Amino acid sequence: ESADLRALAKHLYDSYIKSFPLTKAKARAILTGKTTDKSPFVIYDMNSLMMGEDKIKFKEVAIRIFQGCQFRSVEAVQEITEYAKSIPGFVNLDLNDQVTLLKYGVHEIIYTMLASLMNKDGVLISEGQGFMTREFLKSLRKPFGDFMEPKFEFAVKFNALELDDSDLAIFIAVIILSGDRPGLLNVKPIEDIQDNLLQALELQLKLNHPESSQLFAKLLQKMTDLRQIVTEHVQLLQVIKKTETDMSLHPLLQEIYK
Ligand SMILES: CN(CCOc1ccc(C[C@@H]2SC(=O)NC2=O)cc1)c1ccccn1
Ligand SMILES: CCCCCCCC/C=C/CCCCCCCC(=O)O
Repeated sequence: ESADLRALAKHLYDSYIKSFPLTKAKARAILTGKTTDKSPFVIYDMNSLMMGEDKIKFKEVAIRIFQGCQFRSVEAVQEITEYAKSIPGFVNLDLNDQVTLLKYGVHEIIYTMLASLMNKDGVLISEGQGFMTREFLKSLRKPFGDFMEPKFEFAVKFNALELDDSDLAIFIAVIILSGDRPGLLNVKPIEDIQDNLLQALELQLKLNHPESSQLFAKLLQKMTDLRQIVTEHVQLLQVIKKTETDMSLHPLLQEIYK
């Protein structure tokens, strides 16, 4: 019954709000000019970068920026982990599979929600207090200058779908519930959950976006864009492990990366 699916949608939305302090609706109001939120400080060069610390509370610069993304992904992983536990049935699955769904789901989710913080020209940072331009990121030196560009490219295409947070909450849950992750022990109870999430997503997109033809199909097709984003990024991490042997990846992050 649709009623059961609407209640699942409400539930997931509610946990989403509770686990992610910076929603897309807040990101959007910061990026456009609404009076509900306050304007960010903009970092577009190395000198405004240094003024960013005397205003916002935040070793060559490209490295230090990179340590900033590191720290933020660790935080996102913590938030995603908190959100996963709220998805009905997730905590009743085998503990090894729970680790496995998170291990592979977490980055596809990060890049999905990172799109919420992006327009074609840059990305919100520091809980929306800052805005780091796309071009300042693309001008970083040799290995670092091109770690964000693919994420911007995805976000521009993904943001065209015009999903709002109640859409994303269900979509994020579908991602984490992927029974095709390598090494899963009991694929079948995972798929039963994902099939219920997919029904909830489908209904949600139909009621929330009644005029957007086949949005459901186009949203799932976006799942291959995420997969390729993850693969390019880990090959880029393997370059930096060797060219800066003096730099430390956060242990939560290197465990996710196998
Ligand atoms: C560009 N931003 C926003 C965060 O944007 C992100 C970019 C990449 C990732 C994936 C990380 S990157 C890494 O080192 N390993 C991962 O899993 C996660 C977030 C900055 C920049 C400076 C300070 C704070 N925020
Ligand atoms: C969901 C995608 C994960 C990345 C969100 C983007 C965060 C930008 C950089 C943040 C610096 C990390 C310190 C805490 C600030 C949270 C930032 C934010 O959510 O805007």
